Amino acid sequence: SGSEAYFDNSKYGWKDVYVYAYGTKENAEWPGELMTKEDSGLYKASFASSFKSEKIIFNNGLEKGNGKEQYPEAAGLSLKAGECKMLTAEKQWIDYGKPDDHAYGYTLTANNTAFSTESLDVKLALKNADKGYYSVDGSAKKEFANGDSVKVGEGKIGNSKVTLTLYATGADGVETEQTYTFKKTFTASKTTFSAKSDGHTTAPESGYYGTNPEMQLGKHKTISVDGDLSDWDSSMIIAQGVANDDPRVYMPSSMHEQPWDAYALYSAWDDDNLYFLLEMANTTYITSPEDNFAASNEARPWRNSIPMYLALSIDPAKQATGKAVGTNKDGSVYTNPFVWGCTNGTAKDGGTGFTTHIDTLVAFDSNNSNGGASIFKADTQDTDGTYMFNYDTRIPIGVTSFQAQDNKNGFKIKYANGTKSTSIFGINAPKGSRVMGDNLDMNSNWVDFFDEGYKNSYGYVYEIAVPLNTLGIDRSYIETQGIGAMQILTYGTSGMDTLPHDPSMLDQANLEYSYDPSTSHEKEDIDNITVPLARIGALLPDTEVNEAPFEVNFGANLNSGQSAGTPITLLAESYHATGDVTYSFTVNGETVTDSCVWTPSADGTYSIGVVAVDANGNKAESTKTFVV
Ligand SMILES: [Ca+2]
Ligand SMILES: [Ca+2]
Ligand SMILES: [Ca+2]
Ligand SMILES: [Ca+2]
Repeated sequence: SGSEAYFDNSKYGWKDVYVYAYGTKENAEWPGELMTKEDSGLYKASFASSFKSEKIIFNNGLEKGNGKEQYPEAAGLSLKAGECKMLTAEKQWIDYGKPDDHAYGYTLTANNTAFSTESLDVKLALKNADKGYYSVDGSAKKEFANGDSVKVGEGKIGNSKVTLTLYATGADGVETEQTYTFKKTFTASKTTFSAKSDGHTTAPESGYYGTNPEMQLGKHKTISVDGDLSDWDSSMIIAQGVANDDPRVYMPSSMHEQPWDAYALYSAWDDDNLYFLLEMANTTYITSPEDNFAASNEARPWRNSIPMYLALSIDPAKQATGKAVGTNKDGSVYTNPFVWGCTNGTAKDGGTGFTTHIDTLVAFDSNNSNGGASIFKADTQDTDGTYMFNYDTRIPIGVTSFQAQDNKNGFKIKYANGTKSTSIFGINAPKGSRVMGDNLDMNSNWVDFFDEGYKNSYGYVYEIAVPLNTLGIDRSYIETQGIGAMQILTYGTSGMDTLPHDPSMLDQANLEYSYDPSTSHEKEDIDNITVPLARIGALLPDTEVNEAPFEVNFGANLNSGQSAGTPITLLAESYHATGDVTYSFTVNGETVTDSCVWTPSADGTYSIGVVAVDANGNKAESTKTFVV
């Protein structure tokens, strides 16, 4: 009955260990209640079954300015009724058997840990027993004792799961098992590129992010601005983002808020229009369905009128900071820090500025009801050589009336539910656990949400046509000189998400919104774009292109440690190859079409490998250890 928390105090050295529980209930006023030092040396605390969902903070009880220590420093660690966990000397929150008197094998690495090394050394331990057994990827049971280790992932191909079951028997004779899952990740290098002349100071984000992936610069094609996506395909994506990286996810409990989650930007052009498709995701259905509003079509972006922006670079030399300029009826010049800000209903601070070069701002709104929608040009130079967006020359694209959807000067916009991508990658960690930077870490808990129940109707799409004559260009300019684009999303003023993604969208994501500390400050702060725009039509002249090399991801389908006579499938996949790839598998250097089966007869430690050669003689090799 209830739950248990254990604390390893061997490194902290606190004289008294306190535990503070908050969630379904609060055990006591901070610093909390005193944990019990056991014979194990561990400190233990127990919570009744009413404490159904809690977060745990360990501290030494002393006050600020008198030697206060605590862990974690911010949110607590998750503990639900029925669970039993321990904070290790290495500060890992790990399962520790169950809250009973049985024996259990456990790992000193947290369950479901991802890793990109060739193996993860997991230490094993026993609760209420002194001998156990383990099986890895269904291997024969093997003895183990406290301190022993298992090379999780060793010998395996990358991007694969590992299953590890620990068996234990206590003094009550109950045999128990604990099954653990780990993922070995593999990340191929991607061809990236950047040009100094655009004034960018932050590299384009990679991993799951990508700017102009595979040198996709959009495609020449007439697009039908309806709500239908049959005229687009993946090859036209110019900026790939990720799902569930919008600011709200970094708050302790902000999944009730409407998402602003940009997933992907596509572009095309003909002789009349520049075209865009924009994908937005809504993974609340999967992450937090208890939040009814957010995990519903009530969170569709056109529910209200929210500003959106396509920022373009037409003349590449011009650098517009976002500042805006205009003239009164009496001729006097005025300036604003952004084209829109505290404007009409919006009484909120915030905005997005630009270090990367832009000179044009397509300023529209999320339900296409703002009659003031405009295309601004930075056509007026400031004293510092920067350019300012001009109210006096703005091209109006707004509707005359919301019901007519009759935008001026040729601007077309249609929005709808839907999803063009067939995969929706994003981190699916428990609410409140998100950490700054985890969108750049390949060992975060990444999932394809289509494998967790995502549906096409969950997401949202916008299809947009901007007439070339409203940008001062033609098709030939796009295809020989090229331009840059970025989609910005807001929640009223400040940016929230961009494609290409910019880190200033999340540099303050965990700070508190001034009007409601449960929601993110990113709604109201000042963003500053420093990544490269996505190119359309052609590359900037001084572009340095980093070509990813031809490489291979190789390994076994079962973890090292199988039994003799077990068939072991060796697998290989290649990346960035030219034409036909020829694989050549070996065991101890002895050769054994993209895979092959190897049955070892005798025990021992083997070297498995593959050499891969493509049609231009490019070679890639991998060699790994497999033990039986
Ligand atoms: Ca269409
Ligand atoms: Ca996003
Ligand atoms: Ca920010
Ligand atoms: Ca912001």
